[PDB]
Amino acid sequence: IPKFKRLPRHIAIIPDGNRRWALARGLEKHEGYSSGIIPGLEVYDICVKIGIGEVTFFGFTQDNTKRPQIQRKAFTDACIKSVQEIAKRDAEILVVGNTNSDIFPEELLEYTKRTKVGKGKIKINFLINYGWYWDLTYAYKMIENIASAEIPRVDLLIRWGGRCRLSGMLPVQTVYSDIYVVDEMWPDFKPEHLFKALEFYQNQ
Amino acid sequence: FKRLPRHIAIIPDGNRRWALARGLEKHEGYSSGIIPGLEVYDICVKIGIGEVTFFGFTQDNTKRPQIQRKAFTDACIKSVQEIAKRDAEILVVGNTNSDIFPEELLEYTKRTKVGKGKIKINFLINYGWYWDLTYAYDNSPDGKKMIENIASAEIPRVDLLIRWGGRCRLSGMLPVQTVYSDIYVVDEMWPDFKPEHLFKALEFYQNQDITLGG
Ligand SMILES: CCCCCCCCCCCCCCCC(=O)O
Ligand SMILES: [Mg+2]
Repeated sequence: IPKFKRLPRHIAIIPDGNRRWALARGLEKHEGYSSGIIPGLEVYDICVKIGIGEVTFFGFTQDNTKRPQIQRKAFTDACIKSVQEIAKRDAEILVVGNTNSDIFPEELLEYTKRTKVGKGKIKINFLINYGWYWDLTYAYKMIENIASAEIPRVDLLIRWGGRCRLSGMLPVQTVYSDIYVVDEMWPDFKPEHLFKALEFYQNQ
Repeated sequence: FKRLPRHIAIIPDGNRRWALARGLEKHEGYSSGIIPGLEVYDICVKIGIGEVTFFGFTQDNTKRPQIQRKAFTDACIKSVQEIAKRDAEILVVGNTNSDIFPEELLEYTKRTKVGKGKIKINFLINYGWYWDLTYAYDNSPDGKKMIENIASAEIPRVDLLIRWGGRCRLSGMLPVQTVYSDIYVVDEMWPDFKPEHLFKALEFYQNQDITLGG
């Protein structure tokens, strides 16, 4: 672990590339997501270590639910497991997303209010059945009243899978965010990816 | 080009750093930012891009020193006036309820056809993301309204955003329209614009895998 001069208060993670990763290894499109769980744990461990205040994970969106059922099952199960495995660890967990839906997993409903609030420990947010449109129109003041109001400004956003876009992640919080793209697919996560992103951030 | 974006956003950043690096004062770069805009336009009209939105300046850019605000305001006025000469449908979006908004651009705050028109050129002039979103929270009876009633409502979704000056960020440009926008960063400052910059950005967009969804 290298020594850092600047550190971002809030990191956003877009863990994209799961399907392409599976295809490139001769697996089915849906068989990459489960390999996304441990990388989530690695990012958590490294963040708690260097003392990052807040991390927001892109879980899945209402747009992602329009993908085939065998994929939706895979990334929903992968997301559920990811939250549960971070629940085990010492973290203030919040899940933001449209609960008023069959699609939202019952397992995660208990995290839609921040657990272990004000214990002076890292905050980990998950976007689960999230939509930018759903988020903004949640208001009915407004900026304070958006669904994602508890999630503050994003300083550094890191996306895996080589695509440079927000895919509708936190339009309000990301307005000024520095974006770092990793070309490697999420399941091919290396600690070097995160370190190189933190190096990019401190050079601003 | 096989694929073309319907709507390109331009963040013409790097003017001050470009000036400094040529032993000029910070404020003296912006005027060298006018012609590059004209070049982007010509190329966009040539290949038949439907819509281009230029980031002019924000309500945040007005907090900068007065010698700089003067310069980039004048550069923007001149850019619009020079595009107004050509064949474009021109719109300016920004907070007109302010001293800071240039009187010279008030007439363009409703889309204005000039020459043969066709291509839509937008300018963000005294723009702010917070102003844009809250514009809807005026007298909108529901949420289905708000999105349709944001200040920038007339500006549709952005397909490709190209930013000069080597920084990968939106700087609060059209948060609603940029949710799915592919972002291409040119390392060179805006005044150092070469056609190759735009052509590479259009290659990047063409090269995107359409199987992958949003
Ligand atoms: C929550 C951290 C670990 C999650 C493990 C993988 C399952 C999450 C699903 C990944 C897809 C989300 C990113 C898609 C981006 C896009 O829509 O373009
Ligand atoms: Mg700048």
